[PDB]
Amino acid sequence: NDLVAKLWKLCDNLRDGGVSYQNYVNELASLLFLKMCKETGQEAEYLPEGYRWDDLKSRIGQEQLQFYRKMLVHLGEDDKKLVQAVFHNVSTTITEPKQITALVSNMDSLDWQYFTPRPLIKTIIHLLKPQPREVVQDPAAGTAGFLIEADRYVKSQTNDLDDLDGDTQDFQIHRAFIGLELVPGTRRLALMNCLLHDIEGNLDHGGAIRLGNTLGSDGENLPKAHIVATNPPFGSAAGTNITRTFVHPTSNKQLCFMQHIIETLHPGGRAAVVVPDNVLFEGGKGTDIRRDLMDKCHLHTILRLPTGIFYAQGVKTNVLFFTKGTVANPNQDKNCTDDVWVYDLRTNMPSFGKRTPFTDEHLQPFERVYGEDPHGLSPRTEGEWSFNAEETEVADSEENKNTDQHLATSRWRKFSREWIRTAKSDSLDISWLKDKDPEPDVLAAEAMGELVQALSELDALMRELGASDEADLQRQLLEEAFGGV
Repeated sequence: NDLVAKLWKLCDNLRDGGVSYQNYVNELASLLFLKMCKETGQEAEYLPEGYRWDDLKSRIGQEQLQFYRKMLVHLGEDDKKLVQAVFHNVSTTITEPKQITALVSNMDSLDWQYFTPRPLIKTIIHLLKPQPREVVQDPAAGTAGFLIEADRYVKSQTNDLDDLDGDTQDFQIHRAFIGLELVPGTRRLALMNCLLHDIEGNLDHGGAIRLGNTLGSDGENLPKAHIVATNPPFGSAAGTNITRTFVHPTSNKQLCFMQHIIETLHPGGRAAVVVPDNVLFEGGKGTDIRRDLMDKCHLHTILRLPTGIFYAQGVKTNVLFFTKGTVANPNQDKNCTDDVWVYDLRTNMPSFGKRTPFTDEHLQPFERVYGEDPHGLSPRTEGEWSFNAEETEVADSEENKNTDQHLATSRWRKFSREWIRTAKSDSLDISWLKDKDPEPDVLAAEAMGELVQALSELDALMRELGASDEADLQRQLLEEAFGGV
């Protein structure tokens, strides 16, 4: 039915990927199984480390097809005969690298928004403190919200540019701010926004916001920047093909933006990037890119945002604050990150909505402890108990290990690089507070039952698709009977 039709659409990738109608189900079953094991929440018990859904899903292109082949072989040969019995003599018939990438991501988002809270924008620009002569970039301009605010901040510190010499004024008007938007419709609105804000940008490109793909040619043709404040798209984003090579090729749109942001920043540059929880915990290439970030950049602060502050809803978001290299050594290539400060402004927070609005008041505590230095070098000391932090349930995890009662309830805590490396296995999904009081492995299990049911039926349509010119004209003979009404 609905599930079978949904599985069918995916076979379109297999069809155009080199796969025959006879192996559709086989191809799908494999991927679905790996995907389900993850959804179960205990893939650690079924699949071997290094060969799980994230390891395949995060990769892209040929690098992905070859990994898939290597993974099919590794699974079909081992003593863990349990899983082995499912991948024994199993091999994919996919040849088109663009097709597998399209398939894995397609079902990854299978089932069983350019809005940013104003107070968040204000806060982000306030902590970045953009100065004149600094080029502020926005890879995902949208309606130019961050740029307009960055410009507003600069004007509020220079009497609307009047404290600066004409030449610097021209810089602020034509070169200080740059954006890039994929959707022409949105870019138009963004263009009108800057224009009425006296932000002319470069006439060669239409103005401050350029039209194009950050993950494409336009992305690398973009000029470097001193500052980057952006809220890239969530999910698998819109029609944005990753036709650009990165230090670590990925199928994760968000992790691609991160790689771009790390690249355009001048040495000593600084950025604030709004990201989803996935970016912090995703494995596979996700771990490589996160290690790359903490190598090439000095990630110093992580703000875990509440829920329901975005027009979306069930999206967990954060804000990473970091510097390209280090203030002392703007060109450092490695070990830039040492101590990472995290501020939990999510767990045990007032359910935000039109009733409970998210205001600047909710961000003042965090901005206080943060410091006045835009590079997060102002003196800091763990200890912040706002929004009833003391009445929040403390979680029992590595984060709170050997931690005293008072600190384990603080919304402001620091973690070392070695700790993140060891305990967290290089994951930035750091949390040490439990929120107040179905089931994954249970939902996944029942779900799998149905997929299996669907998969069988779907196979029949093939197994029983008696190849001949009979079904060709017999099927259209029914169409020869009109349709509808």
